[PDB]
Amino acid sequence: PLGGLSEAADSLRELLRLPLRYPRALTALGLAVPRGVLLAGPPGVGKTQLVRAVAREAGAELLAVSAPALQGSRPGETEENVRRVFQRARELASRGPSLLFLDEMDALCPQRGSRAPESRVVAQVLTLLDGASGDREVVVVGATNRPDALDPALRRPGRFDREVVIGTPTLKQRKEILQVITSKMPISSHVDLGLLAEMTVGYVGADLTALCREAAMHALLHSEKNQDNPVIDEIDFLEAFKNIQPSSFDIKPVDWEEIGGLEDVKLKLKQSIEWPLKFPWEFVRMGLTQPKGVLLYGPPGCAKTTLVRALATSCHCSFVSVSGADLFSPFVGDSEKVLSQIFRQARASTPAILFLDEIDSILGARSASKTGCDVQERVLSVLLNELDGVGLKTIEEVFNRSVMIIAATNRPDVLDTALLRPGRLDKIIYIPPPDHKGRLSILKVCTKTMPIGPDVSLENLAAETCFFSGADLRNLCTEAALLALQENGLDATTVKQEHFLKSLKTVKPSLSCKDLALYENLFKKEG
Amino acid sequence: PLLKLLPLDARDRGTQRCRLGPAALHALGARLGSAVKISLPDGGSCLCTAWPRRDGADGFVQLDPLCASPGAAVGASRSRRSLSLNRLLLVPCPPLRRVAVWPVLRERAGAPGARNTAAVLEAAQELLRNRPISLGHVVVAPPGAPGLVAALHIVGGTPSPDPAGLVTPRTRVSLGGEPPSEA
Repeated sequence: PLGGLSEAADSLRELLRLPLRYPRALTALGLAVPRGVLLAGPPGVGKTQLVRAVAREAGAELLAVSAPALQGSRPGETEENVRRVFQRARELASRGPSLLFLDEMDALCPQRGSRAPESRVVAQVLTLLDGASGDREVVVVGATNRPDALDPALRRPGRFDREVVIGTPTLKQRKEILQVITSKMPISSHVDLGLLAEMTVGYVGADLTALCREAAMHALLHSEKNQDNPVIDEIDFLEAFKNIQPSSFDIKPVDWEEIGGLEDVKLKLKQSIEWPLKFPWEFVRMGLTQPKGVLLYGPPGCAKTTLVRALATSCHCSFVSVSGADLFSPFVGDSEKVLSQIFRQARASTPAILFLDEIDSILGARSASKTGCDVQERVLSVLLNELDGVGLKTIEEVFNRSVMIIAATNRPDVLDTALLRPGRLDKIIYIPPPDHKGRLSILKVCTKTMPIGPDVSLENLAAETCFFSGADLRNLCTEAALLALQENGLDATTVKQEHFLKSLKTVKPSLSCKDLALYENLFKKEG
Repeated sequence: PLLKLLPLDARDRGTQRCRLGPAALHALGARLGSAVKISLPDGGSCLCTAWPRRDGADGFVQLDPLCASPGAAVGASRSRRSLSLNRLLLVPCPPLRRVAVWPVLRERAGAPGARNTAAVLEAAQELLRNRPISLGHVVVAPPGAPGLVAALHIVGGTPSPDPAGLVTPRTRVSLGGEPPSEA
């Protein structure tokens, strides 16, 4: 059946019933819609089975011809085979409910800059589709892995523009697909499928299929007598985990109780970000402003991402974050398209919240290396271009869904001033390291589940934890709990007061109290 | 008894007939060119024309599945399985006044539409000459056959051709055109 894919399945079934379910309206209003889609993603148990499922969801000829199964040796037989299959498609358009499909067109579609015959292939397939423009009830589903793997001159407007990626393997989808797979093969009755699922980050569905496959393989090769009713034990699944690697590739929920200190910044973020969403009509009856961009900064090491996620939690709004590791792929020209796609999903779930983490990593030095920083400034340009795209309308019923972008970092100069300019971002808030009281509160809240006892008094550590960080205190109490455990051994529930001090004199913090002043002064001069 | 099932050399492979040794021919006593309903051991009966073995041999049965059972065609080749004589039957053949068919067409890819029915009707009337067919059966066309037709799924039979029936040169062939029970 369908495994962890029904979301994109439903979305695409909508986008395709739109032309298919009502053909007697376009020319009725001169409204030729897009005709041709691109399913990009790791194929196998998903994409093609999905297109099957959806053509069924409507009723359509599953003409599932794998495109690389029609290659020709001499120029002329190839394009005529294309004529053949597209003629099948057209005489199908003479029929009722239907759909044309193919897969792995990438082999049949290199990119531009290549030799001559690719020109012939692409021009003649463009011919066939531009002829089918007049057909009745058929379209083309180019099924490939990565959209870039295709010819650009075929993704034009009025051409293969509706481009959708297969799903990304989320945990819920992981469990769904494991269940779907095992629905036809006997696995033991003691499987926490979600366990292996979370063990399989990056592993797409088909990878999981393969995992279970080789698992059962060594199950058979390991079971001896009852080789007919395999109780495929999860130990062999671990065995499989070993003998496998995944491909290339903040759902974690949080709460405000998990954080304390710097209540001013919390109240601020509550004021100028979430409250527009929770009181939009109130805002506009006030009509004060919608600050579209917000920037945050302090000393690096206060786990600011946690506060960002807490904000993302207290609103229920669709939240998406963007990191340099999520960004720094080995493809040049990919960062721009990535951030574009992210903002595209933003405007897709138009009430969205987007967040750029460590923009220093997202955008490095401006001109430190004065010759090899071209694509970074190109990302800068495309970013600036997409930024002022958030300019909405409806000045002084109140429907206006914008995406208030927030970012945060600690290296101010490394950024570009035009971003900070009040044309794009006009709110920059300071995240100073906690005071004595903030350290007290952070200790209390990070300790509220640690092994504690009778001799605890956090105020003394507070007096001694000046010029620390939150992560500093957290690592401190963790290693101290380690000491407490190993001292009295495993079987122990007691507590201490001093091994914390010892860990203190082991772990030395950002004691300077000067670099914070540097960042603060620089930011304050930067806005 | 029990009979082996050799493959089929080219000459026969063209036409419909099925060869057989004079032993079994004496058994069921059919003169020649008769009909023999054959039930494949893989589900789906078949119908063929009788013709004696070339060399008075014994116990072997080469056959060709022209008048097949739907989809069960290829199940006739590529085997070494036996075939018990009881799996064959002599079937009476009436002259079958009028018939009615639903044809596929050959993929003359490049010109479909309105299909000049005189053409397809002539070709079908050709491919059905003097053959015995039994209702509920495909009739493939031989390779490199002329014309356009490539299938004659058999539906309408006037004197109820349930066992089988012989289409004669003076039999109406109504190109009815009702694809039956497509599932």
